[PDB]
Amino acid sequence: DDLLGDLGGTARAERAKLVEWLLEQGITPDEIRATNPPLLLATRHLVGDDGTYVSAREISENYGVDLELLQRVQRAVGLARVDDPDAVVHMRADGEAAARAQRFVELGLNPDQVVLVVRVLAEGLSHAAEAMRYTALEAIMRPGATELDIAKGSQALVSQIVPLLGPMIQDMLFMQLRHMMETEAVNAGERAAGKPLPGARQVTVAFADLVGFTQLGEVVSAEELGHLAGRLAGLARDLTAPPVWFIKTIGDAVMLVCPDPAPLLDTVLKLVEVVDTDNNFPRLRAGVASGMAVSRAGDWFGSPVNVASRVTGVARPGAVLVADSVREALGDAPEADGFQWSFAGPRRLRGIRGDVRLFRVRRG
Amino acid sequence: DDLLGDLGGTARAERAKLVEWLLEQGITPDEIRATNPPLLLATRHLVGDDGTYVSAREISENYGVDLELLQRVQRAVGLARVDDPDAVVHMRADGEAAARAQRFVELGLNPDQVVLVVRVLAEGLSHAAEAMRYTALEAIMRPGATELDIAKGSQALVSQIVPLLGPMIQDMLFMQLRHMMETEAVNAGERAAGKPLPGARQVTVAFADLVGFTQLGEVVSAEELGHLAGRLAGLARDLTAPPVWFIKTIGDAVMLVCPDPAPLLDTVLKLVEVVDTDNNFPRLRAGVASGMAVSRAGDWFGSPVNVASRVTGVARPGAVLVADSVREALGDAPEADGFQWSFAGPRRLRGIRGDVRLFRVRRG
Repeated sequence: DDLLGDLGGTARAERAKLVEWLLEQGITPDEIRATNPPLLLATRHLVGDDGTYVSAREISENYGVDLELLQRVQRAVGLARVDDPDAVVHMRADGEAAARAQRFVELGLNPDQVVLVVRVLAEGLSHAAEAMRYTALEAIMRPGATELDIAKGSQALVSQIVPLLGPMIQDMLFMQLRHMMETEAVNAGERAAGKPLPGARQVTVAFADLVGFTQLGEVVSAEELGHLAGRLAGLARDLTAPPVWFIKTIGDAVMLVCPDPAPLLDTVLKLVEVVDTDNNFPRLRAGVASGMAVSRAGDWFGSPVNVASRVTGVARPGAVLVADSVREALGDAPEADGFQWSFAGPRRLRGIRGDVRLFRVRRG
Repeated sequence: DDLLGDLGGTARAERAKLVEWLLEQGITPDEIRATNPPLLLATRHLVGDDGTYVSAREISENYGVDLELLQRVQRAVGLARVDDPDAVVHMRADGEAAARAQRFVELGLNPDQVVLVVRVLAEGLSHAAEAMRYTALEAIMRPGATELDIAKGSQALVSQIVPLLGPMIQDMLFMQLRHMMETEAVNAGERAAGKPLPGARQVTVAFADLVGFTQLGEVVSAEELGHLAGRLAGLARDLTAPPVWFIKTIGDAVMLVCPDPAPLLDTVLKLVEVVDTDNNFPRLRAGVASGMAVSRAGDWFGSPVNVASRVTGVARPGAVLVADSVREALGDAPEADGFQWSFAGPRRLRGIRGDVRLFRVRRG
């Protein structure tokens, strides 16, 4: 029509049949032109978008929130930064969602702490929106498919799993909320001081990372490499069980941290030994350190972390390598231990004044 | 009573008065002993926990999910790994939450893709449960406070902001869902192939990182350092606005990635120049590279990322440093540009066969 321009052949053929199927689904000829590819414009009117887009300012008149606060959550959301209130860009449903921030401040909450939740939430949730957008497609897309084939199948699917998400995620938050766990605690020293966070806790932190990964991907493909690292991520994610925390991955490397060494110390040991079995991986090295560190919403800072990070840089393939920090964090093992300490020699790290008495560890 | 053992003085005094205030709030003498500190046992019966804990197996009889699938979401949740079904450890409300996974598989979804959402969700949500647990405390805790003072104030507060969360987060998911954005797209090549994910996209990726950070914390405290990095994190988080993505921080460093260089290229430039103003920071170096990379739920893999990472290792303080990859990703600037290219010389990276023609860039 007045729309499907530059495209040629079967590419052009299909988009036509699809496009008509959309003007039926109540999608404006602009709306299509307003997004490319336009397949899931069908499926987008299912999760909110009504076609009505609204102005930053008037989200305020309508719903009843302060403009300056609204504006700073709209930016904290992780998204479509406009500066100017009067514009009519923002889509209506994203307004009503951002207007929900006011009642929280109104109830006595720091508008800056309130913005932190609004942010951290919308980053951890965008990362889920990836796993969801894609989980849907494994179940629709087989090769050889027309644009309309996907839309139709998607369209039907989402519109069945959609009512499931609202209640599902709430339950998921409260679960994570009521179990918000063990060193979250603020004891007397931190409670008398009137500190709302916790401060530095004494912990062992460890990193395990795949050897040569960085010119592995200069040979293997991005998706190969990507998937490869992803395997190890989930490989680690299920040898770790409370009391140890799998805190994050940093692409190729994995960072785990727990209060006392044994649990962590063994979990790293087990994992590097597992990887030494499985032959898709190049083998792991791990570095371990112990000391004073503070947790700030999923990341750890402190000097254990800097020196575990540096130790793994120097670890050999196969080897779990260990700072003296953790040799003593264990201290006088109560009765038996089950580790094999094998003094590695003092090694002068980079960034560290003094040098570190390092230690190889093995199982059994 | 039969409870407040080892404690001495005003430490012991307060816990008593508190504890009594709890047996009133319908908290069992075991329940208290079952968690220490026990302040928020009050506040925990507000977000789910009824006092009834249930068995892994019978979550199945009751709610109607398969045991093996249940078990693998209970482990994917990020939490309390039991192996044995018959045990009565799991608390009831965490059952009903995990039982919600079945209807999703039942609707035609990969039980393994379903587990990925269940995981990614409960990691990004635990990270929010931190910002929430703490946001509450800024608003309660002042110094000089008794255990009962916090409980009482918390208890009242949560029980007001609790009905707000259910509806608030749903709206937050759909917002992130309906806006699930631009290179998420799978075009013809990736759609004909029948690939549910997207594959390697051509992008510029950049890292900016604070100089000397690693023996900064060998002098300054964990919480100082931690906060310091956190400042820069949010400092970056608001100079970045679509079309560029602030993907993650790795403690001290920040990683941002966008399809075309200019936006990213300038955002890094602006930020390192801002930091060069503010005097709490040591100054930034940034590294930038361009090429083929795949996004796998919030992380990027590919060789741009490996070589941007390596370039920043070699960048000087103040300097945004740049690979040839991006010199051309820009290519024939359409009309004007606004950057100052200042060839840095070829530098042999670590992990990279060949060496890279590097390039300093400045504003104006």
